[PDB]
Amino acid sequence: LRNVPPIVFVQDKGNAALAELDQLLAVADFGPRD
RNA sequence: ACAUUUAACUAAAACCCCUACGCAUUUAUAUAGAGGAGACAAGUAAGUGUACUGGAAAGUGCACUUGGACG
Ligand SMILES: [Mg+2]
Repeated sequence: LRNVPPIVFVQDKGNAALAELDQLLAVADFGPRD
């Protein structure tokens, strides 16, 4: 790019949610045959 | 181009040429029209030179400059 504005690095907190939900769903108990 | 005759017992008389200039030269005066400047009035950073496209508005190509940015 000819002109790039100043770069700001911002943490993303929308990924930890899905990671932790998958972690919980991988060991959670579900209904009989459901 | 044109031109020294008369006179002279004191001494004087006579003396008279032809051509420049225009359909040239020099500027200026006015007018057919055309075009200017001034006044009034109302993301691609920025430039220089050059070139092409476009009716314009502008865009793009090549080189150059910082009179920009880069914590
Ligand atoms: Mg130079």
